[PDB]
Amino acid sequence: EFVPPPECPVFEPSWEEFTDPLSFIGRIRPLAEKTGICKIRPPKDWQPPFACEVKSFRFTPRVQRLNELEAMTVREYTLQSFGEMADNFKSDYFNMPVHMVPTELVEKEFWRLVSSIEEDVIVEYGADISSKDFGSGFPVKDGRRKILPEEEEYALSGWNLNNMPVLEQSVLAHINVKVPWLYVGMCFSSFCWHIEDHWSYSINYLHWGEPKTWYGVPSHAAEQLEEVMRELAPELFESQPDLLHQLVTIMNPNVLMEHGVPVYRTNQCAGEFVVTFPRAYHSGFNQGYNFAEAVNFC
Ligand SMILES: C=CC(=O)N1CCCN(c2cc(NCCC(=O)O)nc(-c3ccccn3)n2)CC1
Ligand SMILES: [Mn+2]
Repeated sequence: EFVPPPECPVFEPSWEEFTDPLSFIGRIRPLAEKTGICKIRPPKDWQPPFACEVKSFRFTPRVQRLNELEAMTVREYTLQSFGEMADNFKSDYFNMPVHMVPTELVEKEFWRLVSSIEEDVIVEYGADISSKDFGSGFPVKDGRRKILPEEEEYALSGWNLNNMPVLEQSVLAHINVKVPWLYVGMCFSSFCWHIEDHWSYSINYLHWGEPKTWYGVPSHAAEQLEEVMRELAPELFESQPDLLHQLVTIMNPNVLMEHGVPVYRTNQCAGEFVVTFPRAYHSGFNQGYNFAEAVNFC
């Protein structure tokens, strides 16, 4: 009986507030930093077109076994062929059309399978595809793809993830002499509990497809989550550094909540932004075939 965590804040900025992402995130910060994650719905007219080279988009997804940690004790696809596989998997698993499966049912079934010792569900995830390989999901004035006059406002938009500031201030940067990543998801494909490198911000955009479910923990409960992890994670991974342990830190949010860790959830739909604040532990899974883009900013 999985209990859905409370909903994270959702913001619907007007066209005035939507003029600058960094200004908007700083003003919603007093609330969103207390929940770890937040969702931002752009104005209804803001619809960036999909600019990925779909004709050339090929990738080999990684294999995910949902119950790999509880059990302790691949084809190359195009975007079309992966989606046909993703839709056939979900429609066969739930025995109904893909768009008719309630998001609460996929959520309850995902967490049952993760801890299931009898059912071994295996899915695939097109994870960590660089935007340099086939182009960003957003229009970019890089001269390698045709940008129409109606699309130029999106190539120059501050909410275009390619236009987010990524350079961190340091003395090393002045003594010296990032790009968004793409995620093609299917039903039950997931990412486990982790924080971004250098406790960085991260913004995620779902270009199209089925929703992506998120779980977020505010930064003021980061040490409590890490303590709960060490107490409940397998002992063979107890001594591993964070950069490696984060690869195998899948945990039911109700287990964290039972130990007093505040967890917030949300369903990121197509065309919606999710922002993760510094040192906000987050995890989640995809409701079905979708396409997401994410970048770290500061
Ligand atoms: C956390 C490890 C993890 O579960 N995986 C599998 C899932 C895909 N992938 C991801 C995904 C992700 N965010 C989800 C975005 C989305 O899927 O839309 N963040 C990272 C990451 C890794 C190191 C440092 C910072 N971030 N890696 C690779 C490792
Ligand atoms: Mn990440």
